[PDB]
Amino acid sequence: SHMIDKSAFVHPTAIVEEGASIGANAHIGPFCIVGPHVEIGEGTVLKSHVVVNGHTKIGRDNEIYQFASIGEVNQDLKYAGEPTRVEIGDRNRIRESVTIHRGTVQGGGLTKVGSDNLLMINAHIAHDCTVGNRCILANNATLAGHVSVDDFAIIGGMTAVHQFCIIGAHVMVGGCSGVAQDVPPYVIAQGNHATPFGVNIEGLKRRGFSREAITAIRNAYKLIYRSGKTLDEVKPEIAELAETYPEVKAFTDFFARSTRGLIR
Amino acid sequence: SHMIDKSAFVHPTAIVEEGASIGANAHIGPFCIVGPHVEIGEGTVLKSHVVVNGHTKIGRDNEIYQFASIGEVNQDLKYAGEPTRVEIGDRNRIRESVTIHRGTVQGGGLTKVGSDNLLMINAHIAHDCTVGNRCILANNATLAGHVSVDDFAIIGGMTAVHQFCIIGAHVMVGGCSGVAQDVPPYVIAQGNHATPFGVNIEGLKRRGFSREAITAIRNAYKLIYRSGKTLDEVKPEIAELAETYPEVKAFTDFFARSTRGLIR
Amino acid sequence: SHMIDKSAFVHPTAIVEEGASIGANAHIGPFCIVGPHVEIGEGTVLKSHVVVNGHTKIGRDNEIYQFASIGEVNQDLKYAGEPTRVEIGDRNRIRESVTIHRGTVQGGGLTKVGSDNLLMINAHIAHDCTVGNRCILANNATLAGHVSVDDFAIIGGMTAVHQFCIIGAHVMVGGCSGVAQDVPPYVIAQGNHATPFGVNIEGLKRRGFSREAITAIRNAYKLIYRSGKTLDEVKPEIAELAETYPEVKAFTDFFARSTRGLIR
Ligand SMILES: CNC(=O)CN(Cc1ccc(-n2cncn2)cc1)C(=O)CSc1ccccc1Cl
Ligand SMILES: CNC(=O)CN(Cc1ccc(-n2cncn2)cc1)C(=O)CSc1ccccc1Cl
Ligand SMILES: CNC(=O)CN(Cc1ccc(-n2cncn2)cc1)C(=O)CSc1ccccc1Cl
Ligand code: NA
Ligand code: NA
Ligand code: NA
Repeated sequence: SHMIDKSAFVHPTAIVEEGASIGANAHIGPFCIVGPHVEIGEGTVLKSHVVVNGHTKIGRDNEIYQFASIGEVNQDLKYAGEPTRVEIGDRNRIRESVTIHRGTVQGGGLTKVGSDNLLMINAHIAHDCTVGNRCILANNATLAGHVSVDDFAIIGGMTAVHQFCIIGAHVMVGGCSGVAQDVPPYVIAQGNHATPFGVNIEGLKRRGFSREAITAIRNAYKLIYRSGKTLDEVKPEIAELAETYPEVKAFTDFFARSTRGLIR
Repeated sequence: SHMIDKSAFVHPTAIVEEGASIGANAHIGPFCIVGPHVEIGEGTVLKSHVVVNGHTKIGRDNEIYQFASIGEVNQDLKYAGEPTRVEIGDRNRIRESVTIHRGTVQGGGLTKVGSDNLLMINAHIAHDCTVGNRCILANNATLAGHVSVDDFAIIGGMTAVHQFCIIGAHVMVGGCSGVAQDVPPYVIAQGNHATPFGVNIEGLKRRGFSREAITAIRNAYKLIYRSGKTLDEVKPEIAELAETYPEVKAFTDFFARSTRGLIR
Repeated sequence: SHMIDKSAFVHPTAIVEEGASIGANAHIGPFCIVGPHVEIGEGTVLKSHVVVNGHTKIGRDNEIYQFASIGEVNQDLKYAGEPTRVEIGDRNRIRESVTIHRGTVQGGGLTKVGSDNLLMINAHIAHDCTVGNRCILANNATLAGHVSVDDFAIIGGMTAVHQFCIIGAHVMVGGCSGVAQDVPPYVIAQGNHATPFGVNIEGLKRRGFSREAITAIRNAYKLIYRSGKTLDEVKPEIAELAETYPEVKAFTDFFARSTRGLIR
C-alpha cells in the first residue's frame, strides 16, 4: 500500500504519483499516468499511453491497452469532483481507447467491473455502471450511466444501453442496437429500440447448461413474451417453475432490480 | 500574444512550440503538443496527451481531456494544407478522444464552437461545422462537414449528422440516429433516417420558456407537420404567429439557412 | 533493414526498438512507439502518440495520425501471441484513433491494407481483414474479423461489417448500417441489416466507367435482384453478359469468394 513493489516495472517516461500502489510484476509502460489513489494488482500491465486516476482499484493480471482512460471524472453534469470510486477485478482485457468513469454521489459512488471481461476498442462504462464477470463489450459499445451488465452478457458493436437499464446474465445484444429498457437474463435482443428474439440457446449450450435448464428457460421466456399475460400475472408462474429449475430464479432476481420495464 | 503567461503551468514533458499564446493560470499537462498558431485562454486545462495545432483559438476555463485532437487537418479529400481556422469559446468540457478539425477554404475557412458545451467521448466536429452554446454531443456523436448545431441542441449517442445539415436550437436528437436533412428548432428527432417526434417540451420547460411560448411553438410545429400544407404555404403563417410570440421567429430564421429540406 | 535511414527523423521522445527499419525521409513524431519487427517506408509520417508493433510492414508516403494503433494484438479470443502480420501499402491517410490489428493463425495470419485509402477517425480493421486500394472507411466504421473491402468501396460512418463478409469493388454502404451478408460489386447498401438500393451509378460515372459498362452492370444487378430467379440460376447469365462487358466479371469473381449469401 502506497508502495511500488520492487518487482514491478515502471517505465522511466511514466508518471506514477506518490501514494499509488503497484503490485508484484506489474508493468507500467511508457507515457502512462497513474494517480495517487490508484491501486494496481499483481501482474497487471498498462501497455503505454494509459491514464489511470481517481480512487481506483484494479486487480491482478489485467491487460490495459494504449489510450484507455480508467477512473476518470465522469460525464454527469451534476458531478463536481467528489471522491467517488472505480473497482476493476482480475484478468480483464481492456482494449485501446476504452473509458471507465468514476461514480456519482447520487448514483451510489462506485463504478464496478468484475473479472475475465473483454472490453473492445472504445467501449464506454459510464458512472455508476456495474459489469459482472466474463462479459464482452464489442467495439464502441456504450453503457450510459447506472447500467448493469450481468455475467456472460455480450453487448454488440456500436450498441448503446440507455441510463438505468439492466442487462441480465447470458444476454446477447446484436450490433447496432439501442437498448432503452431492461433485458431479462438469457435473451437475444437486437434493433433500435432493441426488441427480444428468443433465448440465447447457443450461448447456454456452450456454457454447459443442461437440456432441462434450457427447456425451463425457454418456458420462462414464453410465459413473459408469448403467453400474452401481464408481467405481474406471470411472476408467480416463473417462481413456481424455478422451484424445480434453479436457473429460472435468475428471472425473479432480475424482476426485483428492473425499473425501466422489459424490452418487448 | 506569442507569450506564455508567467502564471501558466507547462509540464516539462509537454511540447509547446514557440509562437503559441498561453494565458494566465492555464495548465498544459504531460505529453501535450501545442503548435505555434494556437492561443489558449486564461484558466484552460489540457489534462494530458492532448494535441492542439493549426490556427486555433481556445477561450477561457475550458477542460480538454486526454487523447483529444483540436485544430487538426480535416478529412476533406480536397483540403491541401491551407491555413484555415478553429475557434472554441469558454467553459467547454471536451472529453477523451474528441476531434475538432479545421475548416476548408471552399467551406468558409472556419470551424467554430461556442461556450458551455459538453462534447462527450469521441464526439467529432468536422471541417466547417458551427456549434453554438450549451449544446451536448453525446458519446461518438459525429457532425460531418459543414453542419450547424444551434444553442441548447443535444445530439444523442452514436448519432451521425450528414454534411450541410442544420440542427435548430433546443433540438433533441435520440441516440443511434442518422440525421440526413435539417431539423427545425425545438424538435425531437430519432431514427435512421431521423424523423420528427413533436416538440422538445421537457427541454423548453426546464429552460424557462413561458406557457404561451411553448403553446405557440407547438402551433408552429403543427403548421409544418400536421397541417398537410407545403412548407412555402405555411412560412407566412409562421411569420404571422411570430408577430405575437417572438420565440417562433427561430423557425423563420431557420428556414432561411436550411438547404437540405426538413426531416419528415 | 533493421536500419534507421540517416535521412529519417526520429523525435527524441519516440521509442523505436532496435531491429525496426525506417526508410529515407520518414518522420517518427513525439511519444511514438515503434517495435522491433516494424518496417516503415520512405516518406511515411507518424505524427505523434502512434503505437506501431508486431510483424508489421508499412509502405511509402503514409500519414498516420495521433492515437492510432497499428499492428497491435487482435481481439480474437483464440489468439495467443502467435507471430502473425499486418501489411499496409502506400499513400494511406490513417486518421486519429484508427486501429489495425494483426491476423490470427486460423484466419490466414495476415491483415492487409492496400494503397491510397482514407481511414477516418476511429475506423477499425480487425484481424484477417483485407482492404484494397482507394477505399474510404468513414468515422467509427468497423470491420469485424476476416472482412474483405475491395477497391474503391466506401463504408459509411458508424457502420459495422460482420465477420467474414465480402464488400465488392465500388460499393457504397450508407452511414449507420449493419452489414451482415456479402455485398456484390457496384452496389449501394444501407440499413440495419443492410439491404441493396441499386447500383452506385454516381461512383461509376465519376470513376470513368463507360456508358455500356454501367448499363451492363445495371443489367447484372437486375438479374440478381429483380429477375426473381435463384442466384445459381442467374450465375451463367451473368457470365454470358461478362463475355461482352468485362466489368461484369467482377460479379463472377465475387460469387466465388462469397460465403454468407448476398444482402437482399
Ligand atoms: C447478428 N450478429 C451480430 O450482431 C454479431 N455481433 C454481436 C456479437 C459480438 C461479439 C461476440 N463475441 C463472441 N465471442 C466474442 N465476441 C458475439 C456477438 C456484433 O456486435 C456485430 S458488430 C461487431 C462485432 C465484433 C466486433 C466489432 C463489431 Cl462492430
Ligand atoms: C430515447 N432516449 C435517448 O435516445 C437518450 N439519449 C439522448 C440524450 C443524450 C444525452 C442527454 N443529456 C441530457 N443532459 C445531458 N446529457 C439527453 C438526451 C441518448 O443519446 C441515448 S445513448 C447515450 C446517452 C448518453 C451517453 C452516451 C450514450 Cl450512447
Ligand atoms: C445517405 N448518405 C450517407 O449515408 C453518407 N455517408 C456515406 C459516405 C461517407 C463518405 C463518403 N465520402 C465520399 N468521398 C469521401 N467520403 C461518401 C459516402 C455517411 O457515412 C454519412 S455519416 C458520415 C459521413 C462522413 C464522415 C462521418 C460520418 Cl458519421
Ligand atoms: Na422492480
Ligand atoms: Na433556405
Ligand atoms: Na461461394
